[PDB]
Amino acid sequence: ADFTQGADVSGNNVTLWFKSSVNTTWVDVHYKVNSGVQQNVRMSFNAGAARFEHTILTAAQAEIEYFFTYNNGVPAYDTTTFTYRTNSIYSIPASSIPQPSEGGVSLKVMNGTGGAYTDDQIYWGVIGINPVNGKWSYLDLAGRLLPISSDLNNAPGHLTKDGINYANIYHKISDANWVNLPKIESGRLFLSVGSPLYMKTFDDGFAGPDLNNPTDPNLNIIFDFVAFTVDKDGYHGNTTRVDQFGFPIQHRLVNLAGNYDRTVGELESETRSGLFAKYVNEVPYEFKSLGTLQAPYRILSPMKGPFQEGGAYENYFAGYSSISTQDILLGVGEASNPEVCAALNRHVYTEPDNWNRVDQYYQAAPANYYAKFWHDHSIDGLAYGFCYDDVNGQAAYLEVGDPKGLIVRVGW
Ligand SMILES: OC[C@H]1O[C@@H](O[C@@H]2[C@@H](O)[C@H](O[C@@H]3[C@@H](O)[C@H](O[C@@H]4[C@@H](O)[C@H](O[C@@H]5[C@@H](O)[C@H](O)O[C@H](CO)[C@H]5O)O[C@H](CO)[C@H]4O)O[C@H](CO)[C@H]3O)O[C@H](CO)[C@H]2O)[C@H](O)[C@@H](O)[C@@H]1O
Ligand SMILES: OC[C@H]1O[C@@H](O[C@@H]2[C@@H](O)[C@H](O[C@@H]3[C@@H](O)[C@H](O[C@@H]4[C@@H](O)[C@H](O)O[C@H](CO)[C@H]4O)O[C@H](CO)[C@H]3O)O[C@H](CO)[C@H]2O)[C@H](O)[C@@H](O)[C@@H]1O
Repeated sequence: ADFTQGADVSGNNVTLWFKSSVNTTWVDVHYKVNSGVQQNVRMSFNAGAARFEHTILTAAQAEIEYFFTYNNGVPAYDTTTFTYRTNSIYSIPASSIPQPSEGGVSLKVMNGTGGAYTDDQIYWGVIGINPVNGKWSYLDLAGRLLPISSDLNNAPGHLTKDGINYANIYHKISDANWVNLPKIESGRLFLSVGSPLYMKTFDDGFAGPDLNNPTDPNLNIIFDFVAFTVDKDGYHGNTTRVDQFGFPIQHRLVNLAGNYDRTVGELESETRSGLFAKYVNEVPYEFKSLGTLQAPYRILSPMKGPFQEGGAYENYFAGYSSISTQDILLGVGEASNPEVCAALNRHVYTEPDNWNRVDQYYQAAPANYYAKFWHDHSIDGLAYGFCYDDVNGQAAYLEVGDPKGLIVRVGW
């Protein structure tokens, strides 16, 4: 008659839930709040979560004693009495992932902020190219890629900030448990806390946040994103700190055959405030302001800071190679070759025998210590700290040919 049960807390409310693994079509919950009149409620079935739920208002502060009556076939059964009063990305059972449709992947955006934000305060949006017709599109909750356009910015329901209209392509975590992510080219899953992002869409693309612009509408918004392509060869995706860090993210990919289940991202035990505080202590002086200039919204990548052309540290790599600091940090020009770029960022360039020896990376200056930071505080030391961190398999990148589920957790 097995079941799992629990009490989800959100704001001042407590949602009792009952998930049956048997032949159950109805569930009554019987509860007492600080020993009051016994409430007996026929619970509602939440299809997305595949569980019965009943929300008790303004009771998060209270003591709740509850048990359930449920059927298993014809007869009814009672559970024992439970009492109120993990959230880990690993706690989502693979068995609970719904089968994706049309060669897609089931996507869950999960709230891991430990009470910092509620589900209805975390926003997400998927934008990318639909390979069906090559049209730039956004994902709806039905799993459909809808074409974006300039008109979308002004369509009914559009967003507005300081008198300017922006496409409303975003959803709240509270809007869905799972969404089908169909095949998509250069997709991005934008994530933001407190508000959506404000990004102009066009008939042939969109303009994202410009962290070099003092008046960018997203400068004072805490956001991040995951990148993915879903094609005939399956799911391929990553988190990235190549441009900025907004908040901890974990990215778990699970396959159909049941032999692939991998997760990359910041360690779940790292806190956002922890990371800002450690960043300014751990990195050498030249990299410190990357963590302060646009605090508390983000930590900046070096080329968005004083390592840029004309900046105070525009010659940070000067003695080490003849190749410019800017070429190195962005993997362009004389550092367009991935292995060269990688070795320079890691300070192993002058020792070819060490290019693929992880324990020798970042052992002397000058080096990309911003990139090093993300490796030090990420699962399995994997991170996209700079553009070519995938050299020697060091990036927070995952792929599988038969994807079932992708879980993306917003940490804090
Ligand atoms: O790095 C310095 C420059 O950074 C730029 O901004 C970055 C921006 O370009 C990047 O956008 C991501 C897209 O590049 C990415 O699109 C994917 C392709 O990268 C990729 O091709 C592979 C290729 O990697 C390999 O070499 O050969 C394969 C042969 O087929 C090929 O498949 O193909 C993918 C499959 O189509 C394609 O999706 O998509 C991502 C989203 O999914 C984008 O995030 O993102 C960076 C981080 O945000 C940006 O820094 C600047 O524009 C430049 O000025 C800088 O010099
Ligand atoms: O300046 C150096 C270069 O930096 C480039 O930006 C990279 C960006 O390219 C990288 O995007 C990844 C892709 O690497 C990844 O590609 C997959 C292939 O690796 C695989 O073999 O094929 C599959 C298709 O089946 C591809 O998906 O795909 C993911 C998901 O879309 C992308 O996120 O990510 C880096 C970290 O953000 C980023 O720095 C830039 O694009 C180059 O133009 C530039 O020369």
